[PDB]
Amino acid sequence: GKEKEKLKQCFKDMTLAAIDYAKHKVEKHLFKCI
Repeated sequence: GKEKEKLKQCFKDMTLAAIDYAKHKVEKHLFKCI
Protein backbone atom coordinates (compact mmCIF):
# COMPACT_ATOMS: atom_id res chain seq x y z
CA GLY A 1 0.00 0.00 0.00
CA LYS A 2 0.89 3.67 0.33
CA GLU A 3 2.25 3.28 3.84
CA LYS A 4 4.95 0.89 2.67
CA GLU A 5 7.09 1.93 5.60
CA LYS A 6 6.18 5.09 7.49
CA LEU A 7 5.16 6.89 4.30
CA LYS A 8 1.40 7.50 4.63
CA GLN A 9 1.77 8.74 8.23
CA CYS A 10 1.86 12.39 7.03
CA PHE A 11 3.97 12.38 3.86
CA LYS A 12 3.74 15.70 2.04
CA ASP A 13 7.31 16.36 0.82
CA MET A 14 9.01 14.45 3.60
CA THR A 15 8.13 11.35 1.57
CA LEU A 16 11.17 12.03 -0.60
CA ALA A 17 13.78 12.98 1.98
CA ALA A 18 12.45 12.48 5.48
CA ILE A 19 10.86 9.14 4.58
CA ASP A 20 14.16 7.90 3.20
CA TYR A 21 15.34 8.81 6.70
CA ALA A 22 12.18 7.53 8.42
CA LYS A 23 12.34 4.11 6.82
CA HIS A 24 16.05 3.61 7.26
CA LYS A 25 17.11 6.02 10.02
CA VAL A 26 14.44 7.29 12.49
CA GLU A 27 12.79 10.37 10.93
CA LYS A 28 9.43 8.74 11.73
CA HIS A 29 9.55 10.74 14.95
CA LEU A 30 8.66 13.82 12.88
CA PHE A 31 5.28 12.78 11.49
CA LYS A 32 2.19 10.70 12.20
CA CYS A 33 -0.56 13.22 11.52
CA ILE A 34 -2.30 11.31 8.71
